[PDB]
Formats: sequence, structure tokens, C-alpha cells
Amino acid sequence: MLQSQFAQTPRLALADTVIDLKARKNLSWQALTDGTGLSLAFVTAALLGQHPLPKEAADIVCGKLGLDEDASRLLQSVPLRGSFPSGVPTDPTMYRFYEMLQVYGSTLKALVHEQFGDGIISAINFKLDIKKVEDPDGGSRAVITLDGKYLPTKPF
Amino acid sequence: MLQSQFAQTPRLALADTVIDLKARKNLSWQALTDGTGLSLAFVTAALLGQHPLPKEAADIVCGKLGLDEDASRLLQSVPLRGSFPSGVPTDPTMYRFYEMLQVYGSTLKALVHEQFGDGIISAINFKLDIKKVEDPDGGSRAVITLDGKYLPTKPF
Amino acid sequence: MLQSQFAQTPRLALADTVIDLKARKNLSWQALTDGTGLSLAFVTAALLGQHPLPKEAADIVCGKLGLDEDASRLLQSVPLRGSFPSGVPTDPTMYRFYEMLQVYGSTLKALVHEQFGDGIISAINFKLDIKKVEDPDGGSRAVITLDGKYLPTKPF
Amino acid sequence: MLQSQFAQTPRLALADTVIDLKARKNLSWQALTDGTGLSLAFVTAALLGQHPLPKEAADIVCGKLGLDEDASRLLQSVPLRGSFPSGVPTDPTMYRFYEMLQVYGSTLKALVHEQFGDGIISAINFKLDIKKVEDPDGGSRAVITLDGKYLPTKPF
Amino acid sequence: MLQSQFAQTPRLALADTVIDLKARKNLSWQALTDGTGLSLAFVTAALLGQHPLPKEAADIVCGKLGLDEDASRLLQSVPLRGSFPSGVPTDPTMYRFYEMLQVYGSTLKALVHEQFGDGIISAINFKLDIKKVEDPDGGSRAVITLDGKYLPTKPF
Amino acid sequence: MLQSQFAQTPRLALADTVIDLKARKNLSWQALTDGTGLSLAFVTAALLGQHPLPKEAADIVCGKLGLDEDASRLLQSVPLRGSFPSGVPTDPTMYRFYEMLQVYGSTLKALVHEQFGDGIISAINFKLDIKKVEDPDGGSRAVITLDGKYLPTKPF
Amino acid sequence: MLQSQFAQTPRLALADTVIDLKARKNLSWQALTDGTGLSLAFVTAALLGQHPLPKEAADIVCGKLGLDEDASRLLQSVPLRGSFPSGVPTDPTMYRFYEMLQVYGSTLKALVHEQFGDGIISAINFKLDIKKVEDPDGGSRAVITLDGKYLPTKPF
Amino acid sequence: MLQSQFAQTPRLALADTVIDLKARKNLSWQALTDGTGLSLAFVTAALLGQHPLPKEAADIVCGKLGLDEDASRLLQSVPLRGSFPSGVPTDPTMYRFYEMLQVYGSTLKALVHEQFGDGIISAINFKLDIKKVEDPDGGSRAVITLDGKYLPTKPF
Amino acid sequence: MLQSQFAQTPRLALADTVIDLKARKNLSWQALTDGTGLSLAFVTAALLGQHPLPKEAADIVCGKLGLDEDASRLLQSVPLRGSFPSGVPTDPTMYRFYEMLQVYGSTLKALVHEQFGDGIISAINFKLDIKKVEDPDGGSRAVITLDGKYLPTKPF
Amino acid sequence: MLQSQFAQTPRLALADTVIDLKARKNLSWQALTDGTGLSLAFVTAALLGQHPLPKEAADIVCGKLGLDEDASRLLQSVPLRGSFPSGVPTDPTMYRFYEMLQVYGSTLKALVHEQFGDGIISAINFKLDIKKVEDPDGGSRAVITLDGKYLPTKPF
Ligand SMILES: [Cl-]
Ligand SMILES: [Cl-]
Ligand SMILES: [Cl-]
Ligand SMILES: [Cl-]
Ligand SMILES: [Cl-]
Ligand SMILES: [Cl-]
Ligand SMILES: [Cl-]
Ligand SMILES: [Cl-]
Ligand SMILES: [Cl-]
Repeated sequence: MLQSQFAQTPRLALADTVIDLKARKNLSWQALTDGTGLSLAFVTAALLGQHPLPKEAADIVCGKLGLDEDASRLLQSVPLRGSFPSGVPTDPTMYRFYEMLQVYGSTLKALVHEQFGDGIISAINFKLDIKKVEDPDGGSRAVITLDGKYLPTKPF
Repeated sequence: MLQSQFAQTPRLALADTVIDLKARKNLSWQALTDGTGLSLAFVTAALLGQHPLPKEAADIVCGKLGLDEDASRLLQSVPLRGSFPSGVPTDPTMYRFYEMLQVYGSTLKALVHEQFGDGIISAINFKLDIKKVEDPDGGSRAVITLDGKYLPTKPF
Repeated sequence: MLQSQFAQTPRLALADTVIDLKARKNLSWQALTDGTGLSLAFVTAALLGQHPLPKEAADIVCGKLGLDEDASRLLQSVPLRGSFPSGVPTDPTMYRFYEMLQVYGSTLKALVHEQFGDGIISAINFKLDIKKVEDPDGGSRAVITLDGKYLPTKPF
Repeated sequence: MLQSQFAQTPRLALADTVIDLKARKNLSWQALTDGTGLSLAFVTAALLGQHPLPKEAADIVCGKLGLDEDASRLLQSVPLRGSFPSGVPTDPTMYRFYEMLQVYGSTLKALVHEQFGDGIISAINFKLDIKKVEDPDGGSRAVITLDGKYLPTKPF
Repeated sequence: MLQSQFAQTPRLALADTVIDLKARKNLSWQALTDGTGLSLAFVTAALLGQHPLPKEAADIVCGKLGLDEDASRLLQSVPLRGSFPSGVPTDPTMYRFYEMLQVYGSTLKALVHEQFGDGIISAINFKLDIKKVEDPDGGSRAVITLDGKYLPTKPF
Repeated sequence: MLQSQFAQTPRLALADTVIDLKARKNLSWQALTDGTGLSLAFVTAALLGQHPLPKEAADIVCGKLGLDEDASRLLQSVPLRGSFPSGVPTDPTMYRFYEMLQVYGSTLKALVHEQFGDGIISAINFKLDIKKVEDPDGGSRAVITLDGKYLPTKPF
Repeated sequence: MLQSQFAQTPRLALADTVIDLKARKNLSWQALTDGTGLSLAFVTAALLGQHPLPKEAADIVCGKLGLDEDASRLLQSVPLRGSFPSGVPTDPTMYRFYEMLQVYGSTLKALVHEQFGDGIISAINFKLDIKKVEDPDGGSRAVITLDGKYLPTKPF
Repeated sequence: MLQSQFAQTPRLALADTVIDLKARKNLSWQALTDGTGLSLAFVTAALLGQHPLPKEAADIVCGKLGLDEDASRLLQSVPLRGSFPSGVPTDPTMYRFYEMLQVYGSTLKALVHEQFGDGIISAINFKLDIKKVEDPDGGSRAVITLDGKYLPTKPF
Repeated sequence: MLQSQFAQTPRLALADTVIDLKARKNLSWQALTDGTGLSLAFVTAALLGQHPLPKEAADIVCGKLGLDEDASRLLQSVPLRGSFPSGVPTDPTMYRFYEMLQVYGSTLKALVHEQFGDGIISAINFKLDIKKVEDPDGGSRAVITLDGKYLPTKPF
Repeated sequence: MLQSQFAQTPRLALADTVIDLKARKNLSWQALTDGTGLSLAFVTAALLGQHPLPKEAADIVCGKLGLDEDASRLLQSVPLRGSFPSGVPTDPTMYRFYEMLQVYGSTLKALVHEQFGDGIISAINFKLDIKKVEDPDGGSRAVITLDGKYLPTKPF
């Protein structure tokens, strides 16, 4: 039976505990995802308070971190989502993604309506991934793929 | 001498004109991008006030819309960027991209630091692309690629 | 080719014109919906700047109001939506619906997750209806029906 | 003597305990409502801090959860209401209901004044219910009914 | 058909005109209320954009100010209400009433629930009046009466 | 020596204690006022953190609630006043008074200047009272009297 | 009959005209105050939209600037006061007075309650003066005197 | 070596202790300042978290309050200043000083530039004092003196 | 007599015309500074509304831009300063300077207090310059020098 | 594996400890920087929560303060950066740097586009330095150097 949260505090406190135990055991997010059968972006988001995990995955990650059954039960609950509820990010790393939306937000709207029609690209029927690729200039680039269902607005 | 704007008002008024003339001439954003040698998302963003265009591309787009030499010069100016300066978007289409950042923002930070290191993904050394694909369950999906250079923090 | 707006100013000015002409001609919202084949809530929202109308409906409503082809083209454009972008409403009539959300918002979330699962009730695959009913206590009641698709959040 | 709260902190803390105990005991919101004679939405809202319960109902739900007399006394107090006092929700499930109000808020006002008159649809003399129905595509829909008394504004 | 406003701008502009003409003709608010059969507080609020007037009263006030049929029709339309939509007042005269609410707001809630019960004192089924009385210490006092219907919150 | 607070936290914590003890003893606000010689609204506001009480009254109310000398000393200290410092109220009961000010705020200013002159109605040389009347339409009404000294603004 | 404003726009527009005409005639604020019989701070505040002037003073100031009777009548109206309604000042000169309040605001409250009692120092029964003094260490100092009536808070 | 704070929390907690011990010992702000050789406004501000005290004065006031050497070391640290960081004050006593700036802020700017020139009146090279004077019309007045150095803005 | 502005609108409108005329004549900011005898950063800031220019410099730059005597007089007026009064910048170029303050703001305070003492680094007795330097590792760097007088906070 | 923070709370609590221990041992920021091989501004920012330290440097600074291995591990984690996430600073020392951005922000943008081109000055590839210089007029000045890489916008 699915349980849900009405406030962020319990799952943010669990995320605090994950960050601490992960650092103490010198673990990576990839290591916590290994063996769950789920995607790196989904499992990491769940541990940071933004998704529930299915029971089997929750128990797997909880064993790796040394978390108990109470923690696993909480990880399986549907959270109250939002990773920056208290204002636009000040952190440069997070801010750049907001800046991408500032520069291209109106473009995304315009091109969605041209290429698809009236409606939205879903954030729920939706997958996200990030990959590192080499830049021909020698550096590296992050390629973030947003893959969302088009939901049309139809007259009724 | 490259020129720049100190306020959004002139380029937003020019964007207003573009929207109106594009509708009057029944044009697409793709048609305005055709012949510029630049990508759809970049030219559309420029027309909506978020990038300068080089002189050649500015003159081509202005020719298609019936805009004069003053408009083309304004289009070649460096703008004061930002497509939603007056609050989080209320428009559902733009809001969904903000929601993606709310759910995955902390995950993106965590995975950038794991896969790249301390630093940022650029929003200016940056490419944006939208593809429309078929949805297996019926309908269509948008696959949006954000491609940004990794810039490391420099200890000093 | 479908056209879209990047700012609210043009459609809000058209809505201003609609309000003025509707009053001068002593028309009702029901009369403006009559003959479109569309629902009262959808057509009224479109006229107030929150939806595009298809060409045939746009042409019919503009005929009743005495609006020209430029207005009809604008009415057919996809708007930048949001009926209160400048803060929580002060108007008592609109505020009561906001108050309903303040009192029951956490309940709606909890019961959606219990009866449907993780995910959302859609605001896009969505229909709205308002009915007037006579109250046994004397007077009347409004029965507002929100009818939205459940979109599940699935692990990936 | 009926008692009331002047701050949200105690009832939010009680709601915290309800969420935790219902998860620990594998109870549903419907299970807690059973036997109170009150509607699911009302009892759930009360437990989440937005209504008082009558003594009989409060003792019923507290008995199921293992909460003591101090908790039941607090549940019987009139709360300081508001389920999102610290900003527009970031949670997608809650946000969609806010978005419905952004798109249709001005329409609701217009149609209330046309069909009822000057005045408001009450959020106090008011009932809310949520029903799950099938969608033809094999999924499901939520039909949320808002049923409020019309209170007229009359000259004085 | 009763008409309504969706934006404040037309009625605020009409209020602007009223203020200017009132000053030019050396009129009082009492003089504009005289002959309408309505209360000073209601007619004054209507002229300042916060209520509609019935046709007869609207034509009378409009006659005293020299306003035409267009102004009178607008005065008869249901407004989008709110006399300070852009922040807490800075004006000392209005601010003091806000301060009374800051000092006594929690007291009013506490005493309403004790003397009436759970529910609200209505701002819609509501009358306001201001009286001037001589202060025994010299000077004068304003006695402002707020007279609102108690609307109970009952379980459903 | 009269003492004063620089932060709300201690008196808000004392108010928390008052609410809890009042509920445990099934007391009314009227019972706490009885025997102090002061008005219900003043004593209630003091206990909710918005006024100091004189020593005699502070000792009487503390005796009824079971509060010690430390609580009484704090009740005698001048508070940092303000019953909603963190935003416009979400609670329906408190909000209605704010709405009253939104609708009639500009009217109150206009009528004060007409009937008194330039200046303010005091929130300091000020008395507040709430009375219940059993209204012929069935139910009851609250009659709230705001009684404030007129303080004129004079050239200097 | 004393007239009053409900919006700042007319007096801000008059203030714009004053500033422009003052610059064209190379006048000082002191020259505009000369002959009115009123204080420099009061007349300057009036011209900047924050006080009404008496008829005789309004006429004298209007004659020196070349302003007409419409301007004088508006200058005699009671304004909607507030010189920074749109946020904390960014201007360094005004900001320093705000900073004085940030550093010493809690001290001013504490010392008012110690030296006077519970209550306020009036901003209405109030005089402001600024004086220039030479600094013994070279340069000059501004001595700004705030002179306000103590209004006590008394139990009722 | 001079120490400094980067967050307000420690000095606000110390100010909390000062307020409590001052009340327990029935001391005045004047009594705490007397014997330090410093001005009442400076020492009171320091104790409320807004200035560091020199070692000799810090130990003297700590001796009067019964505070230990840890507290004195904290009182000697340069604070992160600001007595209302969380919004415009709601407290009437503090608010009147803010209202004074709302009414006269633009006047102060205007007269500073006239009597001194471009630049600022300093809030750092600055002294404040408060003086109680008797009012001829019965009662008392506060005379608050702000005394700041003029720092000119010169072209460079 | 030195003149000053009380609102930003005139100088922002003048800045608008500067930007437009500078682009039409294809001028550089350096070209506008040449011949004034003043620094590039000061003259540019003046033209963008943030400083007054001396008469001779104002007349020189106005001659180069084709602005008339009215514009020069406005350029000689002391402005109401602030280049982003309407929120944190969205433009990436301006935002980075804000981001440096976000990252290093607490460090600047700490190191100012250690190296200088209690007090401030002045923004008024202050010079700014920006210089382009080659980066030893490739590309270019901007070196922005902030040169401000230390003003100590001393006890009084 | 590099670790990162998702919330500011742990590194802000460590900064609290650093400040306390630094004062207790009467240390300077320079003494904490000595031996790290890093610059004063970088190490100080790291200790205040704004940068990770390399292991060697983290261990050295922890040895000077009496901090354990948990503190050092935390200092090596990439922080969620931002030294004023809860509003514009009230602290005068910090505020002056914000004020320099208010006065010169548009100038910096303008001159970056003139001297470098379209793009930004980095806050990430960035060095900060403070120098104390004696003022000829008596006293001292801070010469603060901001040294950031120019990052060009890449059209695509
Ligand atoms: Cl969605
Ligand atoms: Cl949706
Ligand atoms: Cl209601
Ligand atoms: Cl109501
Ligand atoms: Cl008052
Ligand atoms: Cl006052
Ligand atoms: Cl200063
Ligand atoms: Cl300064
Ligand atoms: Cl950067």
C-alpha cells in the first residue's frame, strides 16, 4: 500500500543522512544505483527526496548505506517534491540550469507550439538523463536529455 | 563596434513586432531560421530578445518579415537577457521545464560533481535542440537535448 | 501554421476589448459561446486570454462582437497563459477558489496518491464545468467539476 | 468550551505523527475515516491540520492510530488553516490544482457573476469530493467536485 | 445581463476621473452619496472601483459629476476588487487599519471561535460604517463598525 | 523598571503555553479576563503576545492557567508586536478581516479625510470590541467596533 | 471641502513637473519655501507628493514655478503617502537612512519603552529638520532631528 | 586579533540572554551603559547584536548581567548587523521610524544634495541619540538626533 | 544650484536615447569618454543614469551623441541611483557579478574586519575600473578593481 | 570519490564551529591560510562554506582549529554555495559591495561587451584579492581585485 508525505522535513532529513553515510563510506551515486535495475537519475533523485523507491530498490540502497527498516519505509513513501522551495538557487551549479531556462524558456514554448501544437511537454510522463561527452576543443560537455510526452490542449 | 542594450524594453518591443508580422505572413520559426546558417533554437531565441544575431543573419530574417534597417541593427545588439524576469512562469508550457528543474535540480548538481567535478555546466557555451519522436503508447514525445561545456572551479 | 504568443500584453488588450464590446451590446458569455459548438468554460477562457480558439469559432465570436480579422487571428494564437500572474488574487470571488486550495490542497495530494498512485491529476487533459443548483435552504449553490486525467509517475 | 489554535505548529506536528503512524500501521485515509460518519475529504483535511473533528470522530481516528487523549484534544481544536503558507506549491500533484486556477480563475469569476450575480461562491459553506472514473484509453480520471453556496453582494 | 470586469484598469481609470472632477467641482463624498438611497461607505467604495452601483444610483452620481453613459455603464459592472493589490499600504491613514489587524488579528480569530464557533465572520454579508464622535479629552474619535454574518464551518 | 522584548520568540512560546493549558483546563478567554478589570480583547491580545499586562492582571491570569513567576514577568514585558509577520493570513477567519480592508481601505482613507481632515485614525489611542447579535435572518452576526482617536497632520 | 487622492500617480506626475521646472529655472528648494511661512522639510515633502499645502502656500509655490491652478489644487489635496512604495531604496543617499534604522531600530524601540513607556513615538505629530554643521576633523556633517509626540499604549 | 561573525544566530542568542537576565535583575539599559564611558545608544545596540564592544566595556556589562567570559568574547566580535532582516517591522514602535522614512525619504535626498552636494550622509561615521522633552500641550516628545558625516561623490 | 532627481524615469529615458543614438552613429563607450578628462567607468555610468556629469563633460558627450541642451541639463542632475531596482539580474553578464558576491560576500566581510577593522569599505569614496588582460593559459581575463576608502566604526 | 552537499546546513554549522574556535584560540584568517598553499580569499571562503578544500589543506586547517576527521571530510565536500540566500544583506560591510553592483552593474555589462564581446566574466574561473593601501588624505583604502576569465557566448 502506497504511503505519502505531506511535508518535506522527513525526506529531507533522510537525504541528510544519505549524504553523510555516502561520504563516510566513500560511495558514489553510481554505486548506490548499481543492482537496483533503475536509472541513475531516478535513484539519485529518490535519495535526495524527490521520488519514492519501490520496496526492492529501497532495501538494496538502504543495505549499502547502513540504513534501517524505518528509513527504507520512508524512502518508499511518495514525497512532497521540490528541490529548491525557498527561492531561486544561489549555487552556481544549480543556477546554470535555471539560467538555461531564462535564456531559452520563451523559445521552448514557441518551438513546442510549432512542432507539436497547443499543450505541454510533460514533466511527469518524462525521463531525464545526463551523460559526459568529449568536446573537440579537449574539454568535456554535459548532454542532458529531457524526454517528455506531448499532451495536447484540445478545445472542449 | 558591437553594441549592447541596458534594458529589455527595445528588444521586447522588437520581439512583439516579430510575433505580429510572423502571424500576418503565416510564417514559421523554421522559415525564419532557414538561410541564416544558424540553428532553430538560437535564431528563435534571438528574435525573442535573448541573443544578438550577426549582421548577415539579421538582414536575412528582417527581409523575410518586412522589418527595416533600424530593426536589423537592434537585432545585432547584445541584449539584456532573461525570458521571465517577473516571476516563475504561470504558462503551463514553460512551467513544465521549471518543474523538471524543481524535481531534478539537486540530482543534476550531484551528478555533475560526480561525473565532472567541482564546477558548472555552461548556459552560454551551449547548444539546445528539440526532436519530435513517436510515443510507443500513442502520440508523440519531445526529446530535448541540453549540451553545455563543463567549466571547472579554479582553486587559487 | 499555428501561431503563439510570447507575452500576455496582446491577448489581454483583446480581452479588454471583448469586455467593453460585450457590455456595450449587453451580451452574455453564454450568447458568445452559442453557435461555436464549444463549452462555455472553454470559450470564456479563450476570450479572457487563456486559450486559442479554432478559426471557425474565432470567426463566429468576433462576428457577434464586431471584431475584425486581426482580432480573430490573435484569438487563434496560442496564448501565454495565467490569469493572475501578479500575485494571489485580492478579488473575493477569485480568492475563494484559492482558499479552497489552501484548505484542501494537502488533502487532494494525499487522496490522489491513495486512490490513484504516484503522479498527478492533469490540468491539461482536463475539463472544467460550473453548474448552478437550487439549495433546499433557499438560494443557490455552484457545483464546479474538475475532470482530469491521472498521469502516473513510474520508476525508470 | 471550544478551543482554537493561534499558530500552525502544534497541528502540523500532530499531522507529522499521523503520517508516521499510518505508515507504521499500514493504514489508509479511508480506513481512518471509516465509522466517523464524515466524508473522506473532511476527515483527511482535519488530520492534516485544516479542520477540527467532533469529539466522537477524533476519538475514533485516534484509537486506530494509537494516539492518546492529548492528541485527540488537539484534533478537536479549531486550527489556523492553510496547507501552503510559505509559497506556491512546488509539488507537481498540488501545483496542478493551482494551475487549474491560473488558467480558469478569471473564467470562474466571469461565470459566477453571469449565472449567480455579484458575490462569491463560498469556501466555508462548501463541500469537496474526489471520485475515480475510467478513461476510455484504459487509464483513469479524477472528477473533483467543488460545491459551494452562492453568497450575494448587495448594496447597502 | 449583469456585466463584470476581469482587470482593474478600467475602474481605476474611472476612479481617477471621479477624484479629479470631485476636486474641480468642490464636491464631497457625502454630496455624491446624497440622493442614491445607499450608504456613504458603499457608494464611496463603488466610485473608488470596489463595488458596482445599480443603474439608478449610477446615473444619479454620474449626473452630479458630468460623466456620460459610458462611465455609468462601467460603474454598473462588477469590479475586480482590491484597493491595495501591490503591497502593504505605505500611506499612514490606510496603514493604521492594517496595524489594527496586525495587533488584534489573532485576538479576533480567538474570540470569534469562542463566541460564535468554527467558521468566519463574513466580508460579503457585511456592512461598514464610520461615525465621528467628540473625545472627552478634546479632539475627536472615529468609531468604525464592522457588521458581518457568522458563517459556520460544519463537518460534511 | 518596565522591560521590553526585542524578538517575538519568547512571547510566542508563552502564547503556545497559554493555548495548551487553556485547552487542558477547558477554559474560555472570558474566564481568563474575569477578575482582571480589563477588557476581553485587551487581555486576549496580551496573552497571544500583543500587549503587556500590568502586574496585578498578569498574576491573576497566570494563577488561573498554572503559570509561574517567570511567565508572569514575561507577560508584563512590552512585546514586539505583530500577529502575522510572515505574510498575509491563509486562515479563513483572519483573512476575512484583511479582505474587509482590501475592499474598504481606500474608502476609509477618503472618508477620514472628509470627516476629520488630513491625518490618521490611531491604532494606539484605540479600543476594539466584538459583540454578538442574534440576527432576524436566522443565525448571528458579529459587530466589531474600532474606536480610534483622530490625530491630525498639521503643517510645520 | 478638503480633497484627497486614492492613488499616487497624479501627485507623482506633479512632482515630475516640479523637478523639471525647478531645474529649468535653476531654483533651490529653499527658494520655493521662501514666503510660504512653512518649514523647508514640509514644503519640499509636499512638492514631492507627501503632504498637502494650504491654499496660500500652494499658490505662492505655483507662481514661482510657473504652475497653473490645476497644479495648485492638486497640491492642496491630501496625498496617498509613501516615497518608496516599490521596495527598499537602491539609491545610496536614501539607503543610508534605511541602514540607520536597520542598525538602530531595535535600540530605538528599547529606549522608547525605557524612557517613555509602552507606546510609540509619533510620525504624525512630528517635525523633521536637517542642519549643516562643520566637522572639527574637516568636512561637514548633517544633523537630522526627528521630533515626535509620545503616544502611550494603555490597557482598556 | 579582532574577530567577526558571519551569521546573526550567536549574537541574537546572546541578546536573548541579555533581555532575560536584564528582566530577572530588573535592570535598565541606562544602568548597563553607565560606567562603560560609552553612549546609551551604542551600548544598547551592541547588546542587541548590532555592534562590538571594546574589551573593558564588554566585561563591565557582562559583570552586571552575570554573563561569563564566553559571552564577553562574543560581545567583542564584529557582528553581522541588521535589526529587521526578515521584512518591514510589524511592531508599531519600530514601524513609526520606517514611516518617517517613507514620508520624508525623498525630501532627505533632495535637501542633502542641495545643502551638501552629490554624495551621502554616512551611517558609519555617525552618532544617534534620543532625548525626552516635555510637550507644551501636555505630555512628552522624543527628539532623536541623527548625526552623520557628509561623504561627497566626486567624478573620477 | 545643483539639481537632483527624485524618480528614475527621466534619466532612464535619457539612457534609452543614449543607447539608441550611440548605436546609430556606431560609437563606442570609449569614444564618448574621450575628451571629457574623466574615467571610462564614471562617464559610462553617468550616461546609464547612475551619476551626474559636470557641465563641460555633459556638453561634450551630448555634442557627440546629438543630444540637445535639455538632455545635458538632465545629465547634470544628481540621479536616483540603482541599475537593477526590480530584482536580481536575469542577464548572465550582470548575474556573474552578483554571483561573485554570493560566493565571496561573507569572505569580503571577514577579511575587511581582519585587515582594516570594524567598519566598511566605501562605495562612495570609491573608484572602479575594468581592464582586459591575457590569460597565461589561453584566452582573456577581465580584471575589475574596486578601490574604496575604509571608514571605521568607532564606539561613541 | 568526490562528495557533494545538497543542502547548506552541514557546512554552515561547520562554519559556525570554525568562527567559535577561531575566536577561542585568537586566530586570524591569515594564520588558517598559512601552509595550505592556497590564497587567503579561497581558504576563507571554503571555511565559511563556499568551496571544497583539497585533503591536504583541509587536514592542515583542521589541525590548527582542533577539528576532527569528520570536519575535514566535510570541508572536502563540494558545497551548495551562496553566502546570502535569504535576501539582500542588511550588514553594512557586505551591503557596500552590493551597492557597488547597483551603481556600476549596467556599466560593467556595457564595458564587457565593448572590450571582450558577447559573453560573461566568470565567477568560477575567478580570483579575488584584497590589498590595503594608505590614503594620501589620511587613513587607508582597500584595493579589491576581481579577476575572472572571459567566456564568450557560442552561437550555434
Ligand atoms: Cl506534466
Ligand atoms: Cl498536467
Ligand atoms: Cl466564503
Ligand atoms: Cl465572506
Ligand atoms: Cl497610531
Ligand atoms: Cl503616529
Ligand atoms: Cl555610510
Ligand atoms: Cl559608503
Ligand atoms: Cl561563471
